[PDB]
Amino acid sequence: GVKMVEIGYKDVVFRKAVAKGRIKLKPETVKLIKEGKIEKGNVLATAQIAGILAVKRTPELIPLCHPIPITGVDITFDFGEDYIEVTCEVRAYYKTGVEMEALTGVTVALLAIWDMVKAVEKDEKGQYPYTRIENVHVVEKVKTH
Amino acid sequence: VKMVEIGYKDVVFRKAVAKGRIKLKPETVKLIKEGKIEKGNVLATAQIAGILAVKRTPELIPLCHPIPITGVDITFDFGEDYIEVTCEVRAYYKTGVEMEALTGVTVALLAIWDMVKAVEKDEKGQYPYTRIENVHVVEKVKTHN
Amino acid sequence: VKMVEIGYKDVVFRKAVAKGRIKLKPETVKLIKEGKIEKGNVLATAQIAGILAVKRTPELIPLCHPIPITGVDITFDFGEDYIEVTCEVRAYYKTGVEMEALTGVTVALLAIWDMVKAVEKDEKGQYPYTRIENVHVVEKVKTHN
Amino acid sequence: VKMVEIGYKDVVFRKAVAKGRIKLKPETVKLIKEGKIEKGNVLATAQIAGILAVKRTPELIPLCHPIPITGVDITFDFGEDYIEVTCEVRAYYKTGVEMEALTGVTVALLAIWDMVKAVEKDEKGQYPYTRIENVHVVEKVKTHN
Amino acid sequence: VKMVEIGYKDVVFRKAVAKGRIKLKPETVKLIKEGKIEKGNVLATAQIAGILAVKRTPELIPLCHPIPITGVDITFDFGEDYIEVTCEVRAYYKTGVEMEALTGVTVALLAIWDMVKAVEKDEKGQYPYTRIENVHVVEKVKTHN
Amino acid sequence: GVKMVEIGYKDVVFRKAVAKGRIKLKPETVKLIKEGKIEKGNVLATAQIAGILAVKRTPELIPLCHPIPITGVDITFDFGEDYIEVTCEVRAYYKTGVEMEALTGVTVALLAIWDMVKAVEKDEKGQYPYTRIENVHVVEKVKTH
Repeated sequence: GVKMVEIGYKDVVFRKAVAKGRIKLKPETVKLIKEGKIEKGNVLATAQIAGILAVKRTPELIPLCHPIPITGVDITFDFGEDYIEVTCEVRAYYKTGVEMEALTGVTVALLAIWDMVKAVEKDEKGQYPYTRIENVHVVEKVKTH
Repeated sequence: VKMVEIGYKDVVFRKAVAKGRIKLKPETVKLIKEGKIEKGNVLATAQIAGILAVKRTPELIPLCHPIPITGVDITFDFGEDYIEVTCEVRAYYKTGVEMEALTGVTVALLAIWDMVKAVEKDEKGQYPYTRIENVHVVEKVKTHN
Repeated sequence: VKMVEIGYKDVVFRKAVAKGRIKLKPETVKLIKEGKIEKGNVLATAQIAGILAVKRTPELIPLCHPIPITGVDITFDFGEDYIEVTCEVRAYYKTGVEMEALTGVTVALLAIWDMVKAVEKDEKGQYPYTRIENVHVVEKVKTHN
Repeated sequence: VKMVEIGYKDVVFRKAVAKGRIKLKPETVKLIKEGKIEKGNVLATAQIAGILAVKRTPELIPLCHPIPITGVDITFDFGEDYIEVTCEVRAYYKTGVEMEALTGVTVALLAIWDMVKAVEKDEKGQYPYTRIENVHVVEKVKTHN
Repeated sequence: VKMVEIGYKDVVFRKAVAKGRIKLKPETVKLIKEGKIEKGNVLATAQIAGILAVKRTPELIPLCHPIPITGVDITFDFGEDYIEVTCEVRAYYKTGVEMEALTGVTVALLAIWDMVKAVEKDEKGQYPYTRIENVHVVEKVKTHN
Repeated sequence: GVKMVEIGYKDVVFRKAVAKGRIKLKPETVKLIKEGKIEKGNVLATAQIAGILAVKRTPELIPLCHPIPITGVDITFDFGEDYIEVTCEVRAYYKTGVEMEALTGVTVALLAIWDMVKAVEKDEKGQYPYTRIENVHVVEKVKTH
C-alpha cells in the first residue's frame, strides 16, 4: 500500500529548490552544441522548454506529489570539456516544497539534450558508451515564512 | 528544430535497456527492503511511475515520436547504499526506444526519491547524501526476424 | 508489476462493449430528457468525456498499452429512475479493448453525475439517491485470424 | 454548458468520501489477499491509479475546476466475492471534492479489474462474474466558515 | 527562456475575454444551427473542447503558469458564413488570463472545424474556403475590490 | 449527441497536411524577435517546440480526433513587416489524415509567440490592439497510396 501526505493544515510560505545534474558527452558534441551546429535543432532552448514544462507535470509523473501553484522556474546551463550541467530553480508560495519539481525539471532537460544529440553521440555500433546522466542532486531547499 | 521523418523506415522489433542508480542512506535501503517506509510501497510505486513515464515520453521530450509500446519491464537491484533500476522497453516500430527506456528509468528513480524524502533529508531539511547517477543506455537492439 | 509483452501477437479486429447505470431521482431523469439541466447538455458532455477517456485509458490504468483506437460509440437508455450508458470501443490490434470500454462508460457516468449534482443533492448537500451501478463488460470480441 | 464561477466563494475545508465495489470470483479475491496475482501488486497499483486519477479529475470531467488537493487516501475492505474501495479526498477550497473522490474510487476499481482480468475471464474470454457496483458518495463535508 | 516569477505579486480578480471566428460555407452554418451535422453536436463539443483547453493552457504554452481558474464561459454568434466564438476566463490570482482565454477560443474553433470537416471539404478533399481568423483579446481586466 | 468516425477498415496510406497561420505584431516587435532581443526568451524555438508538442496532443484536445502514429512534423517561419507566418507540416502513414494535427500545431505555435512577446505587444493600457492571429488555414491535404 501507499499513503500520500496531507498538507492542507500547513502554512503557506515561500519555497525555493535548486537542483543540478549533468550529461556526459563527447567533447566534439559539446563543441557542436556550444556553436549551435546540431542539425536536429537548438539543443539548449529545447532542453529549457522541456524542463520548464516537466516541472509543471511533476504531479502527473510522481504518484504522491501534490498540485502546486508554481510561481517561477529558471533553467540554466554550464559547459564542461565533456559535459553540460543543467541547473533548475523552482519557486512557489505554498504548503509543500519544490525539490521534486526541481529534480524533474533538471532530469527532463537532460533527457531532452540526450534526444537532441543522439545522432552525434552514438558509436559506429549505434550504442551509447560515452553518454550518461549523472550527479543529479538537490543543491538547496529553502522554506521561509 | 523539427520532428525527424521516420515514416519511410521498416517496422522492426526494437528493444532498449537503460539503467540508473539512486544513492541512499544504508538505513533507507533497509527500510525499503523491509517495507517500513511510511509513505508506502516504494518499489511498486517506482515501477508504476516508470511504466506510465515510458508511455508519456513523447509528451515530455519534444522531438520524440508517438510509439506503439508493446512491453515494459522495470526491475531493481539493491546495493548497500543504493538501488539500481533497470528499465527495458520494447516495440515493433520505425524508431528505436532508448529515450523511452531512459525516461522510464529516470522517473522510477525520482519516484523512489519522492517516496523516501522524509528519511533521506537531514535535520536542515536538505539532501546532502541523496543523488541519482550513472543513468545510461545498457543496450539498444533491433531485429527483423 | 510489468506491462505484459504483446508485440509478438497478431493484429486482429477487437471490439468491447461495456454498460453501466447511474441511479437518479426520476425528477432529474426528467429534466435531462427535456434538456432543462441549467449546467448544460448532459448527454453530449457525457459522450465527449467518455470518448476522451477511452483515449486516456493508457495513462489512467498503469499496465494498459497504447492502442490505435479506430472507433468509439457511447449511447444512452433512459429508465424511470436511472440512465444506462453503453460504450463500444473498436480497434485492430494485439490486445483487446475491454478496459478502454469500461473506462469510457465510467467516465461518461461520472460526467452525468457532475452535470446534475446540483439537482441530485439533498437538503444536507449529500447524495443519498445517486449511485453508479452494474458497470460490466457486455461483450468482448477478438478475431482469431 | 459553462464552468460555473466559484471565484467569489470562501476558501473552506472540504472533504468527500466515496465507496465502490468490484465483484470477483472468491478465488480471485483469494489470490489478491495472498499476493499471488502474477501481474503484480493489485492493491498498490489501485491506490496509485486512484490517487493519480484524483489529480486528473479536472481534465477528465469537463466542467470540474482545477483544485489544490491537499490529501488523498484510498483503502480496501475484502469480502467473500468482492473488494470494496474507499477514496477520501481533502482540500481547502471554493468547491467541494465529491467528483474527485468518485473519480479516484472508480479508477482504483478499474485498475483492480485490469490487474486480475486474466483470472476473472471465463473460457470464452468474457467477464460474467466481474462488475463494479454501488459507487456512491459516502459523505461530503463542507465547512461553513 | 524562463518562467517569469510572479509569486511576489498581489492576488487580484482577473478576467480576460478573447474572440475568434471560423469562416464556413453558409450551408454549413445552417446545418449546425439545425443540428444536422452527422458528426454530432457542434456547439456543445466546441464548448467542452474550449473549457478543457483553458485548463490545459500551462501544458501547451511553455512559459504559462498553472492558474486556479475559477470560471470559463464559451459563447457563439452566428454570421451568414461564419461562427464567432467568445471565451471569457476568470481567476483570482497573480497573473492575468489572456493566454488562457485565447487558448480556449482557439481550440473551440478547431473543434468546430473538426466536427464539420466532412461538409467543408471540396471534391478534392481540400479546404479552399475554411479558415480561422481575427483571433484577438477583446479585453483584459484586473480588480482589487 | 456526438458520433466519432470509424476508421479501422480504411487503408494505411501516406498522409501529409500543411497548415499556415499568422500573428499580427508591432513592427518593432517583429524586429526584436528577428534579432533575438526578446528578454523572455528564444521566441521562434519556443514556438516550434510548442507546436510540435501540440501536434502530438491533438487527440487529447479535439474530442473526436483519433490517436495517430505521426512520423514527422516541420514548423517553419516567414517574416513580414508587421507579422510572422507559421507553417506546420505533419506527416503519417495511416487511416485518417493529418490536417487537424497541422492546424493544431500552427495555432499553438502562434499562441506561443503571443505569450513570448506579450510584454512588448501590449499598449500603455495593458490591452492588445495590435496583436491578432489570422488566416489560419489548410494549404494542402495529401492522401496517397
